[PDB]
Amino acid sequence: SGFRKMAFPSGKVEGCMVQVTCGTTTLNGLWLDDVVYCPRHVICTSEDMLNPNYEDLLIRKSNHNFLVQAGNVQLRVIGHSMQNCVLKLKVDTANPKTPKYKFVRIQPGQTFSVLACYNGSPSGVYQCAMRPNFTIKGSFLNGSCGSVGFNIDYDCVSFCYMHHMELPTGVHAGTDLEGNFYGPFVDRQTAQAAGTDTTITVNVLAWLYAAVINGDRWFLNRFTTTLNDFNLVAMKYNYEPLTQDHVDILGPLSAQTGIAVLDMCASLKELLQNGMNGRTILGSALLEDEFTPFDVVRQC
Amino acid sequence: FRKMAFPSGKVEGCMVQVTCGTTTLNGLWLDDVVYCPRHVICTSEDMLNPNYEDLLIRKSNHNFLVQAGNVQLRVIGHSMQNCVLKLKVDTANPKTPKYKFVRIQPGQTFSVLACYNGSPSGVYQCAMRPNFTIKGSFLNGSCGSVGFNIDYDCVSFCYMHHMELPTGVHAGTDLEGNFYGPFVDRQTAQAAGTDTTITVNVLAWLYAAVINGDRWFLNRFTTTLNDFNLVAMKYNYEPLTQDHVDILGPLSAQTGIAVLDMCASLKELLQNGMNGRTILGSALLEDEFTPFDVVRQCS
Repeated sequence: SGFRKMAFPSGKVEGCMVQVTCGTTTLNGLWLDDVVYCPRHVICTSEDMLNPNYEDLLIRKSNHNFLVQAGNVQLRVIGHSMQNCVLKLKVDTANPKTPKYKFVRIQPGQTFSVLACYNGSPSGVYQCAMRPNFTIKGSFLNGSCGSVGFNIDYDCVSFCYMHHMELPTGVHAGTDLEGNFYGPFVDRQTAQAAGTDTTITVNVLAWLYAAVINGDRWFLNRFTTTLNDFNLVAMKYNYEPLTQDHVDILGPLSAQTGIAVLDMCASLKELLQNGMNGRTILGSALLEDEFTPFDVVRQC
Repeated sequence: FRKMAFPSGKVEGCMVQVTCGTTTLNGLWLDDVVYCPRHVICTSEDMLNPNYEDLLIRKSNHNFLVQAGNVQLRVIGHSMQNCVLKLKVDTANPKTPKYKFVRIQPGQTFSVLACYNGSPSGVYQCAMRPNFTIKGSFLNGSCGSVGFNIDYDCVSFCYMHHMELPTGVHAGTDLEGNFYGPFVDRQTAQAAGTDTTITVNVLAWLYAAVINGDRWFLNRFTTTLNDFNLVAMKYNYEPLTQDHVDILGPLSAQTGIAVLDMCASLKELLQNGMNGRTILGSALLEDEFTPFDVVRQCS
C-alpha cells in the first residue's frame, strides 16, 4: 500500500531566494532575471498596516531605501514599480541561476509545493493544496512573508503563490506572482473572515480510485446515485459539490477501473454515514483530499 | 502543523545513474566516488542466492555506466564496503557539499530524496520505525535513493534505499553499507517485526499542541514511568526512559507541563480515547516529530 505526500525538489527555487529590507521591516524576495518580487507591505510599519496608503508611502521612497541581499552579495536597486499587491525591484545584476519559469494562477483544489524561508534562507519544504476558501494550511511563522509556492514540470518551474498574510485562525493568505490576491483578502490588518473550509470532493474520489487500482476494495457497494442526490447528502458533511466537469476529469480512472463515477459517489456516501471502522485506505485512517486527479492518473 | 522536509538542493546535484548490464539504479556522487547498492551487479537469477565476492572479481571497470545528466563519468576503480559498491570515477564532483556519514537510531527523523534513473522526483520527511523500516513512496527505480539531515552547512547522509518489503515498507543501509535491521540483500521472503509507536515523539507533538493553544487533554493528575510503561506495553507503545524525560526537559519549561504530568494525559488518551475530539487536526496521535523537530519548527 502507500500514497505518501511528496513535495517537489526545491533546488531550482533555492537559488532564487533573497532578503529584502526596507527600514526595519525584513521579508523574503524572489530573484528572477533582473527583478526581485516581494510583498508590497515591506514598505509599511506596524502603524501603517491598519489603514495603508501604498501610493503615498512609495512616492516617498528612493532606490537606496531598499537593501536586497543574496547571501553576502548585496544587489543594487536601480528602479522600482508596484504591480497590484507586489513590488518589483529592478536590480543591476541578473540572477545567474534563473531557471526556465512561468507564472500561473491556480484554482481551489490544486496542489503545489511551498519553500518556507526566513531572512532569505530556506528552512523547509512541504506539499499543500489551495483550500476552497482560498486559504493555505501550512506552518508560516513571522518571517515567511515572500515564501513562494511552485510546481515543477519538465524543468519548467511554475510559480503560483506568494505568502502575504497570516489570518487570525492560523491559516495563511497570499497572491499570485502578478499581485492579485487569492480570495477576498486584502493587505491591511483589518478583520478578514475566511469562509467555511470544505472537503475537496473531486480529490477524495481520485484517491479512492487509486485505492481500487492498488487492491483496497472493502468500501465498494452495489449501488449507484445521481449527481443531484449525491450533492444534497455531501453538503451535510461539508463536502464541495460535484460538477459535470469533475465527472469528465475522473473519466480515465473510471476506464482503467470498471467503476463508474456515480458508483464511486455511492461508495463515498456510505463511507460518510458509517466511518472507516478501524480500517485504513492506502495506509490512511482519514479521507485524503490533497491528491489531484492529474497526479493519480499519471502515477496510475 | 505540517511535516516539513529539508531543502534538497545540496543533494540534488550529487544524484547520478548507475547501469551494470540490464540493471539501472541511483547512485550518490561525492568527490571522486559513486556509492550505490551492491546488488546492481546481480541478475534476477543471481538474486536468489548471490556470492557478491565472486560476482565482482569477474566484473570489470567497463561493465559500469555512470551518467551525470548528459556527461558520462569513467569508472577507473571499484570496491565494496559491506552492502555498498564504491566506484572510483575520473572526475570530482564540483557540487560536492560539506558532508558527513552518520548512523541514526530508531525513532529519529530525516528527509528522503526519492529519485528515478538519477533524476530527483520528490522529497518527504520520515522517521526510522522501531522495526528498522521506513514507510515511504519508493515505487521502482528508486533503489539508491538517499536520506539526509542538514545541520547549518553540513549535509549528514544517514540512509540509502536497497529493498522493498511486501508490506509496502522499505529497508536499507547507512552509507558504510551496514543494514538497518535483520534484513539481507537477497530476493527471499523477509519479514518486518511488530511496528511499535514512538512514545517520545508523541509527547513532543503533544507539547507542540499546547504551545499552539490546544490544551484540552491536560489533566491535574501525574503518573510514574513504570506505571505508564505497563499501559504503554499493553497498547504497543515504546517504553519510556529517563533520557527521554531529559530530552523533553526543554519543552517542559516552555510549557510548564512536566513529562510525567504530560504522561498522565497520554495514558488517558490511550485507554479512554479522544472522547470524540481533535488534537492539532488529527484523530490519531502523530509519532514522526522528534523533540528536536518541534523546537526548530516552533521555538
